[PDB]
Amino acid sequence: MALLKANKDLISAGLKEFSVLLNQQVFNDPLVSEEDMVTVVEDWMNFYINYYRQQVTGEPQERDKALQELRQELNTLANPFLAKYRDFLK
Repeated sequence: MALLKANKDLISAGLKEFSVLLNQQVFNDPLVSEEDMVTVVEDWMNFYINYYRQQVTGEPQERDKALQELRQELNTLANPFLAKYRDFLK
């Protein structure tokens, strides 16, 4: 797996941020619909990616390769979240 120390070190920070942030969720009094929640997950990652991209380092392709993977992490991170909500409520 092609993952530099500094490159992977950046994604690791965001990876844990999503896990911890998700832990805050209680799932009991969610007023927001499942549809409106979808757009939130997308915008949520867009905000994080914009921050990290503003603090990268390496090479043109390296930074692009490291940031490109950030999507995979957040992409799947949604799998458990969506499965939980969909399983808990409609």
